[PDB]
Amino acid sequence: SNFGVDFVIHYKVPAAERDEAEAGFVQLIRALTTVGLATEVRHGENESLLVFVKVASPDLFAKQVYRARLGDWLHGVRVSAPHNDIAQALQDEPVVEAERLRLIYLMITKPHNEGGAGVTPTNAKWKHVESIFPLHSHSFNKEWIKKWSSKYTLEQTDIDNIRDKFGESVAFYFAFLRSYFRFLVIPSAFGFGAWLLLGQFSYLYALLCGLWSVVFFEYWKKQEVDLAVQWGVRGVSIQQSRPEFEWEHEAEDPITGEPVKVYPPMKRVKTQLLQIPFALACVVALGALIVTCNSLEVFINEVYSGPGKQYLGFLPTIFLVIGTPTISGVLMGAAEKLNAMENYATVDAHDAALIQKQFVLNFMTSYMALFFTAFVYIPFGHILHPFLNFWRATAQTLTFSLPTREFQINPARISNQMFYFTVTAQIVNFATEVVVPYIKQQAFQKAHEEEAEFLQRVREECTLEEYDVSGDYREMVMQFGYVAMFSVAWPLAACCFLVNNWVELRSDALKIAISSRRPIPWRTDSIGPWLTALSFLSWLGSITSSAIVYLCSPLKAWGLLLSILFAEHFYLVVQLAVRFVLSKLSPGLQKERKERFQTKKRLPEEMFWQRQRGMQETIEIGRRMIEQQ
Amino acid sequence: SNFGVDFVIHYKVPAAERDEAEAGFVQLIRALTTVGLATEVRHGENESLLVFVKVASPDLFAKQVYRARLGDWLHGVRVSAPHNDIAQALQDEPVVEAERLRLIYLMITKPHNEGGAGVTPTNAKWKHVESIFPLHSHSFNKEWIKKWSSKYTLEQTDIDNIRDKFGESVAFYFAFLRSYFRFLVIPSAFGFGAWLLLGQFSYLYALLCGLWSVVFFEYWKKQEVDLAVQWGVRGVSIQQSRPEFEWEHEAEDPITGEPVKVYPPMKRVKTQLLQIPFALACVVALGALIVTCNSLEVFINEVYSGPGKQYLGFLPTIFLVIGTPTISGVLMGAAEKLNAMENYATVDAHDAALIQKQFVLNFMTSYMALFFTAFVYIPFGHILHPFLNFWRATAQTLTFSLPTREFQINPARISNQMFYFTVTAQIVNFATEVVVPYIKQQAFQKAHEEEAEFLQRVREECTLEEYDVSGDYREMVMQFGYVAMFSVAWPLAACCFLVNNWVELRSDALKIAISSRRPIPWRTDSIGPWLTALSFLSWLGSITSSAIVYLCSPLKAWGLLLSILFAEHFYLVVQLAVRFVLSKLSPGLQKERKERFQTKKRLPEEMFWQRQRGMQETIEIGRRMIEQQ
Ligand SMILES: [Ca+2]
Ligand SMILES: [Ca+2]
Ligand SMILES: [Ca+2]
Ligand SMILES: [Ca+2]
Repeated sequence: SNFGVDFVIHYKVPAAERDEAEAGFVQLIRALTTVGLATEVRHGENESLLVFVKVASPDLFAKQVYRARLGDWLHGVRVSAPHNDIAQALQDEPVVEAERLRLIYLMITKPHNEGGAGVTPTNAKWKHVESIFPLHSHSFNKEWIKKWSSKYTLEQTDIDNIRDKFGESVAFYFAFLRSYFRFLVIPSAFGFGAWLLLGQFSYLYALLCGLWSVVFFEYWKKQEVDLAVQWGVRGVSIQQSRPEFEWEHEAEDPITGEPVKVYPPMKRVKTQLLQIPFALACVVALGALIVTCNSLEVFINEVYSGPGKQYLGFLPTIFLVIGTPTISGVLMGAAEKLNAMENYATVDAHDAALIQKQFVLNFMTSYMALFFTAFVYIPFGHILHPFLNFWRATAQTLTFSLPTREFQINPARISNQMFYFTVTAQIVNFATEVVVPYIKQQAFQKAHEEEAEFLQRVREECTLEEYDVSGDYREMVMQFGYVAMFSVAWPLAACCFLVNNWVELRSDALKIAISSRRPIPWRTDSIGPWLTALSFLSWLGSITSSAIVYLCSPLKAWGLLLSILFAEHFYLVVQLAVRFVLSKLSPGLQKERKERFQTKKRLPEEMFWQRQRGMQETIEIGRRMIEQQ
Repeated sequence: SNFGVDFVIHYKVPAAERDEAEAGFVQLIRALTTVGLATEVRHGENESLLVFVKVASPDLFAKQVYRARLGDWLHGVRVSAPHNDIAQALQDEPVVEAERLRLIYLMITKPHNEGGAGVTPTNAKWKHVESIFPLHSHSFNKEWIKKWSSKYTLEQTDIDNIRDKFGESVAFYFAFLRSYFRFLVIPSAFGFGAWLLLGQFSYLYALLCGLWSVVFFEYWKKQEVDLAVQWGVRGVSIQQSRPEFEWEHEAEDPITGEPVKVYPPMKRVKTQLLQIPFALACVVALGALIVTCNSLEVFINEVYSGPGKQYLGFLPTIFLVIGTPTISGVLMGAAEKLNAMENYATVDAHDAALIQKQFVLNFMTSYMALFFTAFVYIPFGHILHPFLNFWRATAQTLTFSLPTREFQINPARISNQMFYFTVTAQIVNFATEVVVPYIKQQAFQKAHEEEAEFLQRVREECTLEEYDVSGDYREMVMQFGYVAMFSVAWPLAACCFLVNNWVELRSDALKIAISSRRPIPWRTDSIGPWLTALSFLSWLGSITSSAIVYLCSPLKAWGLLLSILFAEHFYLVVQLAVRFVLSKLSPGLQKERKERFQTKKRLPEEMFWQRQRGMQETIEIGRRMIEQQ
């Protein structure tokens, strides 16, 4: 059990600049004391100095919590008006752990004018402060793992508990994974049905796959809106600006009427418009390598008859493994250099821009081999003839002293590639994610009274790295892209993916439990830029499915064009119909509208009109007029 | 000048059922007296009985106006909170004429439980009440016409005055017409440039026309939102239900917490799903006639050599004129019968459904001849061979006693048709709209003291019909469809349209001034279903332009398919970019958010933490720890 410790600061001290390190330590202690948090100090690993900080006075902390809740309600991020006095607001809803931890973290690091102290390491006057991290709970982790590992389905209460404990981002990711796993069932069902009844490359399968993709996307959007409203986060616009921000001037904010720094959006749009040449450059760089190694593989495997073919067959795999990391790193460095000068105000926008910049690289790294195999190899077996000859010539130049074989296309290559990507890639990915990092950490670790165990545990936790949710989102997005794009060439893929997803729904949890330290609980409204990635992947799959089903079934061009047209237009019509049907039917919006309603409700001219100046006289004159007529 | 009269009721009395008519008259007088409005009675045309009604007590009317304003603010249709007491709300903003007239009309006709009396003629117990209409003002009409006829451009003040006087629907229509006229300038500019420099059937012209169409649509949507917020109408949801409504049960409204009748939306969607067979049936019915008369015209004009060709050349025009009205009437009756059982709650939804049902008929009536000429005649001159032979055979059967000529396609047919539709159709439409109805009314008209002139004027106004804004909207939509669809075949069209639009911007006003009586001032939020019509017309034109430019320039199919693909994808990309750019940049939303913001703001555990219980001691022990290290 934790010893009442709220936050821990590492504060590594190098051997050199000892006076500067001591000055930083005393300044940090002074700042934390003047903020109003109780602090201690203990030993580090070998040169650091671990310190523990916690809240001292519960009453002032409760007052600050109430003020933060009032501000959040005032800014419009929640729909429940708090009580006027602090007598039941903290009793009707207890202060959850995540909210208290987030408030403490915001107190620790913020500008001195409004917050407590700018203890952020990126200030350039606060160095040697390596990281600030909270502490894990062993009993809760064990109970959560045991409960989750022995249940066939997960109700909303588990996701609510995850939101209460670990914040909103992890809960959103787990809810998205649960929804994806639940919606992946129908894919598997009718894919297995088609594989049993029909054959390979079926048009109906592609059409129904597009329909399922659009239906799932719309339903997930609606459920995401509902969940965002339920948890009381909406447009979380209120975040503080990044320290590295450049502004031309300061004006008056039209909403709050406060002086804020203003940067025109036209300059930002003009800077953003330059992304296209970067995309083209990375596209060319990745293609010129992937195609080359793939062609080398086709040469080595297909057209060759010399001994020792098995030994030489591993050349392109190690070539890719050695080569693609450095190209990816150079391109990522260029993308970071580009994004640094974009002048993004909020940190979340900066992270979204970085994710969008990386997405193209991950997309091609995942799909270029399949695209080359399915669009260049199977339909046209003669376009690759000179490239092969090229390689053959080099073989002669390599030999300096060779038999060959007539080239014939093998239709089973795509099935083997899809089977590999569906089974072996998933198995290797799970092994790398779970087993090896724990073994590495344990091997690295192997090589006062009543508190030595706690100190050892906190040191071990400080040794570990920080957990990130971007990787899991990227993996799930790539899996969905595979399903939406290339499932028409091997219908049994989805079923296998389903099984993997189930294991992931627990495996990722284990990754949080033991192999990483608890992240800082942040608040987010949506999953982020992944919605656009999902939409683009679905749209591109809607075309690629029909292109593959026509080009891999003398291949008239007009037939392929007509198939692409029909598939795309059917996808658009289905999307419109699904959107209309869903819009015709959300408790969250109704609740917000009702709350707003309740809040609002809580607060010849004169003589003409004199002739018949009565009731009986008018009726009498009307009767006389009727009788005269 | 009006004699203080607010509203006029006709109350025609037939010769038969005199006792029933008298009973209705006395009941109506009693109801209007018990509501609280001063009423008179005068002579009619020959058997009717005109009555005048006005508000009696200004104080109670002002109180009702304030209550209505408070209710409107409470329901969320306006963003300005009224004053607590009636001392400056009626002084800061004077009660406009349109609002007072609308409130009086709502008082006159409404259910007796909440309103004054159900004087609506569609109640089946209130007959012989032909119509309730307000009175025009001659001085204001003359001044408005004189001011508008002598200004090159119109500022927002004129539209604001129109909104103040004639309500919101007419003001919205005039604002839309002004925006369309202003945005039609660039069309004319580069169309004239292309006609001077390039030749006919240019691809760049079609691409830029699509770009202009999407840009104009997005800008109009933004301006419409801004104008709707400015005038204090938003989601005008608050309208009373139609008397002819069928409900399964009554439940609690989630918003206002009041008992309202509930009809499930799934049944309505299922009923709406049957529209497709009706559309197909009307499509076939219109095509089977238009194609037949067009083919007869081609026979008579092209392949014939007998005398008296000019006399026989007018056969298909009179054939269309005689034939299409009855088909249109039958189809409209069927559509009305279908829409009556749709069970639409609000009257505006019913009108929108009727407009959407009619739109297909007007669309094909306008565009079928051009489609047949541009897609069947010019590219393939041999598909029409047997149809011609068919007609020729009948000629023999007609002769019962003939020379012919070899059939050759004339490329100038499309230019002549477009020139006709651009010049002669507009001239004839303007003449029919303006000149003939006034002459007909004057010819029909030709064949107590100090008030005879007013009685004659009111009788003449009662003679006229009711003004409707649907026709002008339909005409403008069809004009925009022509511009977006078939301008690539004759670039000089847009310029001519521009001139016509200018005249219309005054001509329609004249139509309101003299040829029609003032409509009941209603409130609307948007133009209605015309947004979907504009979007569909633009999307279809984006394809039709490229199809025409490729098929009318040995016509390989793959080239046409590729052209269609490229044009549609370019249109989609341009639409996405324009939407993003516009969203990156609206004062109305900012004002509403600021108003909402202001409204919201108006309201080993114990001993571990004891070892260093201070500030100086912590620093001293930290220094000792550092020294020991
Ligand atoms: Ca995995
Ligand atoms: Ca994962
Ligand atoms: Ca006209
Ligand atoms: Ca008009």
